This record gives sequence, structure tokens and C-alpha cells, in this order.
Amino acid sequence: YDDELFSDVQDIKTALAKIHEDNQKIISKLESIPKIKGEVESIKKQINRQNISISTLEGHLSS
Amino acid sequence: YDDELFSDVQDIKTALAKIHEDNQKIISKLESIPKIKGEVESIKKQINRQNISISTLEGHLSS
Amino acid sequence: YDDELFSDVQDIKTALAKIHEDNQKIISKLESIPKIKGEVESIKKQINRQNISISTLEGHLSS
Amino acid sequence: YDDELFSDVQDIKTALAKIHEDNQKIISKLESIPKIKGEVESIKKQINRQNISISTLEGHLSS
Ligand SMILES: [Ca+2]
Ligand SMILES: [Ca+2]
Ligand SMILES: [Ca+2]
Ligand SMILES: [Ca+2]
Repeated sequence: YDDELFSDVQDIKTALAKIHEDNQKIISKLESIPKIKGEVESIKKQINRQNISISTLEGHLSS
Repeated sequence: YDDELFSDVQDIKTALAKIHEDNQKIISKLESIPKIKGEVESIKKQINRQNISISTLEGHLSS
Repeated sequence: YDDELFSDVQDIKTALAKIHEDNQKIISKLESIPKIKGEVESIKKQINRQNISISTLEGHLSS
Repeated sequence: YDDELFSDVQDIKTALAKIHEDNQKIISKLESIPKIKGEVESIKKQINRQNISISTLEGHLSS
């Protein structure tokens, strides 16, 4: 096991450890994606109820 | 093929397998991004129709 | 250069190529993030204009 | 340290450097995810206030 190859293998291991670390940082930042999807689907639902309220107001005014 | 180099190569392979695994976890979490974009574009569309309804209500009231 | 080490180095290269490929797939899926941010900021703007229209309708009714 | 193994180790290092570079590009693209979550939660809040305004307009009209 040559010292230089040993040193380069340790460099490869260090690089791999940094990539793994960065992947978990990525997975953490992706934790709020299902929160956003949920909130967006809730907004859509609230807007639909609102469209109905405005349509009811349109009816009650046309009298 | 030195045992120690063999053992370190297996460590490199294990690290690579974990990164690959984490990439698929990342790709899975990114599956709901086109759902969010679609929903957001739908909200915008519903809001525009709503703005028109409120503008119509403004007209029908000013009579 | 031992055949077995040669074969394992080629395995390492194949694994690396798959990870690189998966990163570009990830970057592609992340292309619609600035579209979503933009649309969301537009919705907020449209909602504010709407809140004003409803407040104007409240005033015109209280007469 | 065989020249061919040396050359392949340098290829492994180059591949690792490209993946690391791509991870930071990924982390950068993920910077606007907490902006989107925040804006979406703000929209929801504005919509709720709006639903109340329309409900108040419904009351003031039914008189
Ligand atoms: Ca070196
Ligand atoms: Ca070891
Ligand atoms: Ca093998
Ligand atoms: Ca080569």
C-alpha cells in the first residue's frame, strides 16, 4: 500500500464524506416541500369557497 | 491487491451506494414540485376570475 | 495494476457517473422553483388589489 | 504507484469535484424554498381576512 495512493484514497474518502454531508443538508431543505404543497391546496380550497360567497353576494344584490 | 487497499475500496463503494440511495430519496421529494407549480398557476387563474366578479359587483352596485 | 483493483476502480467510475447523471436530473427538477416563487409573489400582489376592491365595495355600500 | 492507477485516481477526484460543485448549485437553487413557504403562509392569512370582509359585506347587504 503506497503512501501516495494511501493519501489519495483518504482524499477520496474526505470528498465522499463532504458529499454525504451536503446530501443531508439538501434533504433538510426539502422538508418544507410537503408543507408548501399542503398550504397551496388549502389556498385553492379557500378561494373556491370565496368565489361562491361573491356569487351569493351577486345574487342577493340582484334583488 | 493489498487487504488494506481492498478494505478502503469497499469503504469507497459503501459511501457511493449511500450517496446514490440519498439521490433517489431527493428525486422522490422533488416529485411534488410540478404539482405545486400547477396548483399555484390554478390559484392565479381563480383569483383573476374573482377580481372580475368583484369588479362586476362594483358595477351592479353603482346603479 | 491488478485486474481486481482495475475492475473495482471501473465500478467506482460507474457509480460516480450515475451520481453525476442523477444530479443533473435534480437540477432539472429544480428549474421550476423560480417560476413558483414568482407566481406566489404575483398571487400575493393580486390578493392585495382584491382586498382594496372589497374595501371600496364596503365604502360604496355604506351610503 | 502505477501511472494508470494514478491517472484513474485523478479521474475519480475530478468526478468527485464535479459532484461537490453540483451539490452547491443544488443548495443555491433551494435558497428560495423558505421564501415560497413564507409567502404561501402569508397568502393563506390574507385570504382568511378577505373571507371575513366578504362575510361582513354579506351582513351589511342583508339590511
Ligand atoms: Ca496526492
Ligand atoms: Ca481502512
Ligand atoms: Ca470486484
Ligand atoms: Ca484510465
